[PDB]
Amino acid sequence: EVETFAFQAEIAQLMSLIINTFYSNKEIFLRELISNSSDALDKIRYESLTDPSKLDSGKELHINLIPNKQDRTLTIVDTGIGMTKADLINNLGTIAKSGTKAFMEALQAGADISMIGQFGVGFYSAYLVAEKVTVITKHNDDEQYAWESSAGGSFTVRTDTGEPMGRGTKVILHLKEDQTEYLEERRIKEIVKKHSQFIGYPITLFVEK
Ligand SMILES: COc1ccc(Cl)cc1NC(N)=S
Repeated sequence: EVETFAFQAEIAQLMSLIINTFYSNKEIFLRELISNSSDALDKIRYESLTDPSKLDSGKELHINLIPNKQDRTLTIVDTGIGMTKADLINNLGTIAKSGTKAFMEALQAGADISMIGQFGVGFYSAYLVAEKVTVITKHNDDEQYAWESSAGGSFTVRTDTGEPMGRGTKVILHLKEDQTEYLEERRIKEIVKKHSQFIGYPITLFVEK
């Protein structure tokens, strides 16, 4: 059972800008997604200090980067706090509305796309390199969900029947045809070393068979 939702007009406008603006420094998408993963891991770690049972869904706190050339996907997996259905539909969109407004004002003032993360909407930098983004997520207080959007103003949410994740978030980037450099081990290593060297969780770059 698949539910389809309209983005708020402001978020749709942000995604069109990210997809249509000429901007060569696309590699920042990975810094933004790793930063999001790190924040989600910080959140479950802090919550576990006062409620250790919050880690019953998994004690390991880590980030995995998984390229797949056959499917042309780059997957960023974290075992962070995860997202509820309400997060996916309502709460994140509310935060993203004000962040988008601010980011658009800054861009017109002369900022560039690489400061997107300062405005809380760095997730959408995924559309610099992905034609479709799928997000599988599991929060301790909710079911496992799959969120998906190819932009165009709408996204879907369904209950996920895939492999149970325990807790956390999987961002699956279905890469644009001309962005397959981000499936290359040496390219991902280069980007992580440049932008994410001090993230406080182990980042494992999987290699391909
Ligand atoms: C996975 O969904 C999101 C991820 C990041 C942000 Cl900032 C917002 C959303 N959601 C919306 N409904 S706009």
